Amino acid sequence: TATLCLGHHSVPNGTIVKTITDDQIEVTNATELVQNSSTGKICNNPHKVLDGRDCTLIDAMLGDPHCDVFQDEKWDLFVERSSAFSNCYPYDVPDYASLRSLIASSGTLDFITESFTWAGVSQNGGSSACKRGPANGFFSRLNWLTKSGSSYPLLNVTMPNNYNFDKLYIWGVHHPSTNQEQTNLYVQASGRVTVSTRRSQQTIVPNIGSRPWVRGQSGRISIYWTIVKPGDVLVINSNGNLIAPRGFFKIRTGRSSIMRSDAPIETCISECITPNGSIPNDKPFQNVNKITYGACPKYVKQNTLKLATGMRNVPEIAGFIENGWEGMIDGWYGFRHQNSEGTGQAADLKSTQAAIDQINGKLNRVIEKTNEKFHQIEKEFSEVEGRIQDLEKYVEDTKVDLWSYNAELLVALENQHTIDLTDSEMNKLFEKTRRQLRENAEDMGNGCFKIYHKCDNACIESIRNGTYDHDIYRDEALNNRF
Amino acid sequence: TATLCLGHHSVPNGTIVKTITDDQIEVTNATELVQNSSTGKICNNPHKVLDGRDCTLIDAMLGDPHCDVFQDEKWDLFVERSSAFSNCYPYDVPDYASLRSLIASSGTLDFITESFTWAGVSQNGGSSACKRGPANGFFSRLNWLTKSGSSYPLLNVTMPNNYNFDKLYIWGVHHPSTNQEQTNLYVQASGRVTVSTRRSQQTIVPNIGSRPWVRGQSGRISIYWTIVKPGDVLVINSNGNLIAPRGFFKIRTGRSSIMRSDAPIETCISECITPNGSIPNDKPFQNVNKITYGACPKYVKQNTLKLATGMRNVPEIAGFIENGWEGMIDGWYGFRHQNSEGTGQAADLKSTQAAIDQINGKLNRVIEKTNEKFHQIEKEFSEVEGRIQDLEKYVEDTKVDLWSYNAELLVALENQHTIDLTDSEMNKLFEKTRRQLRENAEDMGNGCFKIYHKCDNACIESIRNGTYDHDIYRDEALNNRF
Amino acid sequence: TATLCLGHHSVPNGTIVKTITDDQIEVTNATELVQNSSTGKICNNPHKVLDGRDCTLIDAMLGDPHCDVFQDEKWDLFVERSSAFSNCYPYDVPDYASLRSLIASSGTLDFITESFTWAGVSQNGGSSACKRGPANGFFSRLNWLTKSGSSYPLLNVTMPNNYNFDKLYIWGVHHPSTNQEQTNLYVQASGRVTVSTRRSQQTIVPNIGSRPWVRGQSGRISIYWTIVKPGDVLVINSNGNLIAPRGFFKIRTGRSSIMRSDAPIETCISECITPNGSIPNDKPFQNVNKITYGACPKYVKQNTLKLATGMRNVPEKAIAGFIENGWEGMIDGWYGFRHQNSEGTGQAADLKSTQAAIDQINGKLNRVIEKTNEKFHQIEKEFSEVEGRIQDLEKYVEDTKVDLWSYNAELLVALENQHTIDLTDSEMNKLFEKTRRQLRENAEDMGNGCFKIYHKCDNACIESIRNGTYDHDIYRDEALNNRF
Ligand SMILES: *[C@@H]1O[C@H](CO)[C@@H](O[C@@H]2O[C@H](CO)[C@@H](O[C@@H]3O[C@H](CO[C@H]4O[C@H](CO)[C@@H](O)[C@H](O)[C@@H]4O)[C@@H](O)[C@H](O[C@H]4O[C@H](CO)[C@@H](O)[C@H](O)[C@@H]4O)[C@@H]3O)[C@H](O)[C@H]2NC(C)=O)[C@H](O)[C@H]1NC(C)=O
Ligand SMILES: *[C@@H]1O[C@H](CO)[C@@H](O[C@@H]2O[C@H](CO)[C@@H](O[C@@H]3O[C@H](CO[C@H]4O[C@H](CO)[C@@H](O)[C@H](O)[C@@H]4O)[C@@H](O)[C@H](O[C@H]4O[C@H](CO)[C@@H](O)[C@H](O)[C@@H]4O)[C@@H]3O)[C@H](O)[C@H]2NC(C)=O)[C@H](O)[C@H]1NC(C)=O
Ligand SMILES: *[C@@H]1O[C@H](CO)[C@@H](O[C@@H]2O[C@H](CO)[C@@H](O[C@@H]3O[C@H](CO[C@H]4O[C@H](CO)[C@@H](O)[C@H](O)[C@@H]4O)[C@@H](O)[C@H](O[C@H]4O[C@H](CO)[C@@H](O)[C@H](O)[C@@H]4O)[C@@H]3O)[C@H](O)[C@H]2NC(C)=O)[C@H](O)[C@H]1NC(C)=O
Ligand SMILES: CC(=O)N[C@H]1[C@H]([C@H](O)[C@H](O)CO)O[C@@](O[C@@H]2[C@@H](O)[C@H](O)O[C@H](CO)[C@@H]2O)(C(=O)O)C[C@@H]1O
Ligand SMILES: CC(=O)N[C@H]1[C@H]([C@H](O)[C@H](O)CO)O[C@@](O[C@@H]2[C@@H](O)[C@H](O)O[C@H](CO)[C@@H]2O)(C(=O)O)C[C@@H]1O
Ligand SMILES: CC(=O)N[C@H]1[C@H]([C@H](O)[C@H](O)CO)O[C@@](O[C@@H]2[C@@H](O)[C@H](O)O[C@H](CO)[C@@H]2O)(C(=O)O)C[C@@H]1O
Ligand SMILES: *[C@@H]1O[C@H](CO)[C@@H](O[C@@H]2O[C@H](CO)[C@@H](O)[C@H](O)[C@H]2NC(C)=O)[C@H](O)[C@H]1NC(C)=O
Ligand SMILES: *[C@@H]1O[C@H](CO)[C@@H](O[C@@H]2O[C@H](CO)[C@@H](O)[C@H](O)[C@H]2NC(C)=O)[C@H](O)[C@H]1NC(C)=O
Ligand SMILES: *[C@@H]1O[C@H](CO)[C@@H](O[C@@H]2O[C@H](CO)[C@@H](O)[C@H](O)[C@H]2NC(C)=O)[C@H](O)[C@H]1NC(C)=O
Ligand SMILES: *[C@@H]1O[C@H](CO)[C@@H](O)[C@H](O)[C@H]1NC(C)=O
Ligand SMILES: *[C@@H]1O[C@H](CO)[C@@H](O)[C@H](O)[C@H]1NC(C)=O
Ligand SMILES: *[C@@H]1O[C@H](CO)[C@@H](O)[C@H](O)[C@H]1NC(C)=O
Repeated sequence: TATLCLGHHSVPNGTIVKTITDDQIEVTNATELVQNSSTGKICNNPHKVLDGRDCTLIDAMLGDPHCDVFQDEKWDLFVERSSAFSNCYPYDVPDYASLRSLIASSGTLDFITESFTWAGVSQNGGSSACKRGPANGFFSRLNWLTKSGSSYPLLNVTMPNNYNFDKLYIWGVHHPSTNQEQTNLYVQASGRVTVSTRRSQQTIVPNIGSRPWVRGQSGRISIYWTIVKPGDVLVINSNGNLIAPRGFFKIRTGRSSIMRSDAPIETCISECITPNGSIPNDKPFQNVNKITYGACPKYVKQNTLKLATGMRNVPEIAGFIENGWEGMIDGWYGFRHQNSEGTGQAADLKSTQAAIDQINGKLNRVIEKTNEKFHQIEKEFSEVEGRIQDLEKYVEDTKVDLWSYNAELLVALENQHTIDLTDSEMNKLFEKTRRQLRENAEDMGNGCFKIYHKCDNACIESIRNGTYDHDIYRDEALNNRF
Repeated sequence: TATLCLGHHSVPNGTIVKTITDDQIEVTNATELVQNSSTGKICNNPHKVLDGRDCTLIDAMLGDPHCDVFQDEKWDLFVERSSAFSNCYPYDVPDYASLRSLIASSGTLDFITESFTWAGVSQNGGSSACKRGPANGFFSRLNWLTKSGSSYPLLNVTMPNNYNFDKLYIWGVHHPSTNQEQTNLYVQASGRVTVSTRRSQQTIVPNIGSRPWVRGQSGRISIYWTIVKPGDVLVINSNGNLIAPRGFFKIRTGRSSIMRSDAPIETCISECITPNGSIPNDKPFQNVNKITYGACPKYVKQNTLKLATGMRNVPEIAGFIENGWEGMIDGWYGFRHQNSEGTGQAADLKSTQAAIDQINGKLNRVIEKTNEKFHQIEKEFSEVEGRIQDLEKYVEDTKVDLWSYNAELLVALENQHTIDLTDSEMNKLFEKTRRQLRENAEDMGNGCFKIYHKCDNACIESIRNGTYDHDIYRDEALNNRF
Repeated sequence: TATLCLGHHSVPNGTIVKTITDDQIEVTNATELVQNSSTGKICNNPHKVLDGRDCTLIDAMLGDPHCDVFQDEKWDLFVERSSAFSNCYPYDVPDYASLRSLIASSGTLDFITESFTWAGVSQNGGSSACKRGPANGFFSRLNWLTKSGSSYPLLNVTMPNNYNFDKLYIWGVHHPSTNQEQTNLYVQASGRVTVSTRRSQQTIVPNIGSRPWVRGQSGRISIYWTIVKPGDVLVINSNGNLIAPRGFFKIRTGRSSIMRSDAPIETCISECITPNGSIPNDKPFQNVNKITYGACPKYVKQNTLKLATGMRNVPEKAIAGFIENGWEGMIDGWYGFRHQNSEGTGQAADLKSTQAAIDQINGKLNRVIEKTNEKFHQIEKEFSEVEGRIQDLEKYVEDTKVDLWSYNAELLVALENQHTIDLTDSEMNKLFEKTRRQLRENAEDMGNGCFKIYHKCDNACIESIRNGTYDHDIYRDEALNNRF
């Protein structure tokens, strides 16, 4: 007689995962699917990262003197720091967020000076709240007009767009603190500013009243913008309180954006940037921050998700029935034989290769490699606003919940199918071996066959290869069994 | 000889479910996953529910006399009734929804009086449209200023924030019906109101014109609000038409919200509130209302979803092949034996336990227990508005469709796997029994084994336990079978 | 002895699909789930499609002369062309998109004229920028008021809503180019327009200043609207610069909408319309356009998704069984028997297992996904100008929805293919095991899916085995001598 047993490998330290059917099952190998940490640094490649330091994007656009270093800059990602401050004439922007988003998306601050003529007024007004060295100054891209002599005439100027790209104009209106100041700077008791194209118009009447002192001044300035398409024309008509433009900004379509962060910038390479720093993108999910730029993993709420990579781990001649082989390091499935010569062991390459090829590349079949997103909505707020902020928060929360559910279900399903396939492979190998031994062998019921004839080492090798001929040993076996 | 059959339990009345593969299959037990009814009452525990009977939140905030009972109230959920009405001076709020949302989210009406000084004007103006008993009155939190003698001087007042929390100020502007009324109440022919901090400013010019009578009055009032951060200062500068504040409201961050409902409030306990009433949250899905507050099931479009909790139900010695055992009430899987002593029956505990432990707790592996949401967007509207309302409706519709698809797919998948696992358990038990009987038994092909030796009750019990020794009965069987 | 083999059909040209476990597996039949093409025409049935031609919806509402043919029209879908233009007095609409969406959703332009009284002013002002034939004209639904003699008195007019439906009023304000023009047309140096109900009010002060010439004019007009509920009243109070309404529009609730397209309209039937044209809706997914109207498939990013309809396709390499071998010579069913005997070889098919497999395969996708979701009026999804916050939010919402539905479609196809392959394999194995059960001890398995029967099993014996009425005892003893 002889013994031929079939078995599968096991490891001393396994990992616990979750399936559709079982909450905890131990397997021989697993991988983590959620990225949960960052180095805390922002890499300067391959995206062009521009550090704003102590300047906001709007202050750099307007021409705050301590931001003069930012003239005509370009970026892929503009990083705004929390220590930024303003040091010029106090101002406000109706719909600040929209202008900020527009400028950030455009990705450039290229400015072209134009030859405006302002007949009968003084130009280049200044203030002690915006100092350029020792002298009083103002925003570098704006022109503060006041009366000349004792008159402030009606201004009526035009500028056509004879290029083939769009023009962006930034202009403003001054709000004085008293009626006496209004008459002192602009002769008329009530100013008016009108800015129009062939398809749009805006008219502003200034507001008068005392306000809290900011850098010594109780007056204010309001900022507005206008876009002029190719073939159109801009007309400015005003009888007081005009803060004139000095030229226009180019506006482009691209993949630029802006981000708030305090992380330092270092020399390295990374495709995914968050406010916490750069993160690697080899995993499909991340838990670091829902604000991202570049090729990034999808944000989820879970901090860990384990995907099974090997078969179930069963502690440890016998077969595979509730028994694993801790002494096998040559493969996943294999044979053992007990004989007159002695015990021997070998592995099955075909079933191991089939299992590995099935397991490898599993998650790429369902989920995409990397989703690249560049400019998105704001997801953190500093002031309370109401309806629109509520809607933005609701949208983000809904998206996060749905993607977290997707990730959980996908991991559970994949683990279930991996376990099932490994078990089926083992059973198929056992059944094929049973098919080869037609009537000369019997199943012991523990995954092990007993062969009734003399099966030496060459006999076992013939069985393992698949060239076993039962007829040769048929009659003898029929004598041993009955 | 003897007969040993394997079988599974059956029930007289089963339930229909749907799987991935079959449109309808009958099982022995199932559970409903969608909650589709409410008692029609709102429970007063554990959330603090405040009923605004005849008052809206805005009217209670401003100080409508018939809302005077609501001064300095707090809530977790404010319930607005459809029979609420206004009984004071006619008014309107630019961006009513935003102020309503922010007050509701704050969750309190705590008001602190401040000592404003208004020099040269008369205070506490009233109207017959807002009666406090027999006398003419006004909103309790606002101060109506008019001329004193024959003059209305320029008002210029300031108030600093020396606390460590934010302040909310409510103020207003009066719109008269005629120019004569304008000059009669405020000496100047055109009023103006300016309210500012160091970081913001608002200026309002009143509108003059006749309007439809409301409680005898053709004039109107417009309401505005301002938030003052710690370390900032509020400045009010007015030439006329000012409705002054009397103090400030505390504004907080929390989980409070507001709801429109007509359901009565009763003494009970429930964690999930809808406009239809309170609902239990033991099920993962609900169909009652997409407006919810608290720990609630997810809203879906389906009114019923059945999850299988038992094996397939097959109508009814024989085995398990296309035959169930209605006479088995001691377990799920079991043995029957036919012998010289007589027929006998028993149940298998291990396979039953494995099946039950697999079935129990299946849905908790994929879906979360309860998602708590407190303040969300509005989902029902009474007027047509356009762009923003279209966006809100679109967002809600997208969310509902995606979650309904998720629920349908999850139920189908879980039912498929439950059926598969029960079938596999039965087959495994049969194969194990076949393994134990090595050569002394024959498979009848109906799920039954024919034993060709004398197998008495003790022999049956040895087979069932797993201690059956074939060698003892080997030779005799070989004589009987051949 | 005799031979009995079990096998399954195969085809000379199979199709590749993807499952959860395999990147590529070849099956005998598959179907495409994504619609990726259109005929380029919009069908005029069953929806009512109205071609705007050279007019926008707002211009047709206001009464632009070259749009006069659109008076009192109705639609289910309004189609705006890219060659539309305006040919009247220059104007602008604050919140243009909201008014456009409201009118498009209402679905009608039914107008009722009312008898307003404007005492002390002249009516029916016109311009050379808006010509009706040879004469100067104006919008047909608006009345341009102007001074009479040397005075422009204060106007207070009222109109009550005594019906049981809502009223929509469109009105406007004129912005002159100079102060002299302001005093010439309206005596007062600063005009004012107030429009109010019991629950709302709006007041407009006109703006003065020079603007670029549009059809000879530097002045402008601004357009506003007001809704009056049943039992309410409208009051108009003005002392200059008013563009008065002539009546009211009916406003309805329904499923009407508007779409931008240049596709021509033809006589045909189709339930789903896109800017590219009509598309059939027999498939659950589409890749043509994310803008749709009617009963339409869900938009996804993938251009193809193949769902398996048959079993795995195995080529055909002494008859053999189903083990790594298919039967190209079988055209009568999916699973079948073959027998080798003294009379000769014979073949037959199994009807029960084939029927079970087909009934499982048929109608699988309808169990999970709904047939058709009908959507009528939605948000805008393409923009011509940069705006900022709201446009960013709309684009973000649409992108999120598209990504989630694409993931759903991919996962569903993979899961369904996996289960189809599993069910076909299980059916074949079950048939083989049943056949093994019938031959209790009278036959031996060769291990290639084929049994060999030790006794004399003729054609009638084969048929008895196939039917399920084979009795082993009859041939028991004889086989027990052949085997041992
Ligand atoms: C309408 O109401 C507003 C608000 O109340 C008034 O605005 C105030 O106007 C006064 C006068 O212009 C302002 O007073 C000035 O404040 C400056 C800043 O003060 C800060 O810094 C100093 C020292 O750094 C601190 O001590 C102080 O507490 C503040 O923290 C001062 O620097 C100015 O000093 C000038 O006057 C002093 C007088 O002794 C001279 O010695 C100095 O050399 C210098 O000339 C000055 O005191 C006040 O800040 C404004 N308030 C606000 C909130 O901005 C309007 O004036 C009022 N309008 C009318 C018509 O009444
Ligand atoms: C600008 O245009 C508007 C719109 O027409 C005009 O506003 C109207 O002004 C008049 C005069 O002030 C208002 O008339 C008053 O209406 C009150 C409410 O009437 C309702 O209730 C009564 C009884 O409950 C009903 O019979 C009636 O049909 C209404 O349902 C009346 O109570 C007032 O009564 C006073 O006058 C009568 C006259 O006999 C006396 O007997 C009374 O004691 C009392 O003194 C009064 O009739 C009218 O309501 C306003 N209309 C609207 C829509 O509000 C402006 O006049 C106009 N501007 C100018 C400058 O002309
Ligand atoms: C404030 O600033 C604005 C902006 O500059 C000024 O607006 C301009 O006003 C002038 C005067 O009315 C306008 O001039 C007129 O332009 C018409 C259109 O010109 C177009 O078409 C012609 C031929 O088709 C082209 O050659 C031309 O380049 C344009 O493409 C002309 O048709 C008018 O012609 C009149 O004058 C000629 C003079 O020879 C006569 O022969 C004609 O019969 C006719 O009477 C006229 O030239 C100009 O278009 C306005 N510009 C814009 C951009 O709108 C304001 O005038 C200014 N306000 C003040 C107070 O200064
Ligand atoms: C262009 C111009 O007029 N610049 C002035 C400026 C403005 O007049 C003012 O900011 C408009 O609100 O004001 C400057 O300052 C003045 C002080 O020097 C003076 O003591 O008080 C004035 C207020 O009553 C005013 O603040 C400034 O901003 O530096 C002077 C500058 O030339
Ligand atoms: C604080 C004050 O002036 N209160 C007045 C009030 C206002 O003057 C008015 O609401 C401003 O629009 O008006 C009161 O009523 C008046 C009537 O008594 C009078 O017959 O007609 C007036 C209109 O021309 C006005 O309606 C009121 O609202 O009760 C009187 C109150 O003292
Ligand atoms: C109802 C009316 O007053 N219609 C005028 C119209 C308006 O006065 C004007 O559009 C208001 O801005 O203007 C018309 O044209 C005028 C020219 O004929 C004239 O040479 O120059 C005027 C400007 O100073 C004005 O453009 C028009 O629009 O056709 C004449 C019409 O009767
Ligand atoms: C990445 O940075 C964010 C900053 O927003 C961290 O999130 C905050 O974490 C603190 C500490 O737990 C909380 O108090 C805040 O409420 C969090 N903010 C938000 C918006 O969630 C986050 O923990 C950081 N992640 C890593 C891995 O460093
Ligand atoms: C819960 O209350 C809502 C009220 O919004 C009910 O929904 C309405 O039901 C009526 C009657 O079928 C319809 O005419 C309305 O169109 C429904 N409104 C909406 C917004 O869908 C709902 O039926 C109630 N549910 C239960 C279980 O009582
Ligand atoms: C249906 O029409 C849309 C029009 O938007 C086509 O999408 C455009 O295709 C062109 C050509 O590749 C691109 O340059 C544009 O960027 C696309 N626009 C958008 C918004 O995606 C689309 O290809 C058409 N589909 C069919 C099947 O004809
Ligand atoms: C576990 O699987 C990963 C593949 O994801 C492989 O890189 C790793 O070497 C495996 N671990 C062991 C111990 O084989
Ligand atoms: C059906 O299953 C539920 C558990 O989901 C259990 O409470 C109930 O008793 C079962 N019904 C029967 C008849 O066993
Ligand atoms: C493939 O399946 C479709 C239905 O899914 C059927 O119409 C078609 O005839 C099938 N092809 C063949 C060759 O049977």
